[PDB]
Amino acid sequence: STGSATTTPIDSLDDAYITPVQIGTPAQTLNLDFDTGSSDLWVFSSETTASEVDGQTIYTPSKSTTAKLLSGATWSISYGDGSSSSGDVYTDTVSVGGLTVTGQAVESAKKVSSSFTEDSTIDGLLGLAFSTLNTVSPTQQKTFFDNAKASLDSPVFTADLGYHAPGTYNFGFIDTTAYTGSITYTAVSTKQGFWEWTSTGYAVGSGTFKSTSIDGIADTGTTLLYLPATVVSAYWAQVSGAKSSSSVGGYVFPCSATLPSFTFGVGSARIVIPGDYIDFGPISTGSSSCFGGIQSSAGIGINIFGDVALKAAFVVFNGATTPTLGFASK
Repeated sequence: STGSATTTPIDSLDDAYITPVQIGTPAQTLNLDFDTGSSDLWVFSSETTASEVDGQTIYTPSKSTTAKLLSGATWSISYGDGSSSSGDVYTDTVSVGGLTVTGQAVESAKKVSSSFTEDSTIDGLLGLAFSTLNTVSPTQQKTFFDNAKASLDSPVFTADLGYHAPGTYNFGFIDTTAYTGSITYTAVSTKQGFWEWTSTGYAVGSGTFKSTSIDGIADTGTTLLYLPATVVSAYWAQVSGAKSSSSVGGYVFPCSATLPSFTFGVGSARIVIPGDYIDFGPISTGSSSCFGGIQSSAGIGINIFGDVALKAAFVVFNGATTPTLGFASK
């Protein structure tokens, strides 16, 4: 089998991407944030505290004839950005882009943190990291990809995120028309439950390539590109007027400045992030100070190749017995 779904930026800055997902019988369609950095499929629901729902579409398991309470099961997550949520668990039928899983754990939120309430466009998350990070207790549950894997034509999914435009998540096949050149594959460590890999280095604009190992994760659920302070300092040094602002909490720059591209290495191959991808607009409405899309990972404890980086590539998440990551230009 295969599946193919369009993924759409939630706003004009590509702060996140939503993908429609069919849950239950009859189908309830929710727009979920596909997140290769986490491993829970959780949704706004009829069980969510009323005051914490503000425009989201909810899953109502009582209206799904295929829903079954996973007795005794609870879940609770606190993301790397101070956001959290918790609740109970149902198993139900979940379809993405024509690909159907029966008995998928659907984690129904009783509580969500304010940041989720405040984002009306995101109805929940669909985790695509490794199932070892799933938070369901007492019995950890599998991700949508893990459950689909053996049925797929090939045990892979691909992320093709757009810049200020829709893109595509495919399951079970590689669309050879969606990228240029070849796909370069690179080793993955699953030791922290992430799609974790080592970039071979970077370049700033037309500058010379610096060969250096940068261990980090491919994370569709993180907006920005978080890299070591040395690397980030070297980037913003080439933007006149750019400064790191403690009050804002990162590098900012005047919108009149021209942003250089940023290149990262995948083996001997090179992915070029155009300068425009690194502009995240005024820090506040009407400000001439713009927020940067490349920021320091110091104090995160891990480097994160988020949407800023991934949307410059066609990315293969290969779930073979030994997982690997593939990157192509597009």
